Amino acid sequence: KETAAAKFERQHMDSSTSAASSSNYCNQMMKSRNLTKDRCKPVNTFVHESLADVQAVCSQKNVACKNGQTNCYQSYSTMSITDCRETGSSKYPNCAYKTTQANKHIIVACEGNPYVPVHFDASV
Repeated sequence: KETAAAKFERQHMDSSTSAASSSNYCNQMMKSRNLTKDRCKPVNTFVHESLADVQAVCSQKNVACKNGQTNCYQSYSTMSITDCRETGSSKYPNCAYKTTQANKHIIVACEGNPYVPVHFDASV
């Protein structure tokens, strides 16, 4: 298929940009990352930092995941992110998203060898 680390990268990494510049950022990215393919994914966060900086979070502050697992880590510093959330009017296959650019800590679930991010838990 796709490995768990490769899938995290495709759904959440966007280092080519420093921040979302238009309210159209989410509609374009959700589409080009093939996240509106079978349905409209309701919520998705893009991180605008290098892959190495995001991978480094697996060695930062260990916190519990929203599901109760303890393989979640919170970044010591804030990072540039973009939250994409489907609007109330969105309907497959005409997906519409609201873009919210912000700077905040990210929380990720890590695993394997090497121990890398495999799930985006929350931003705070």
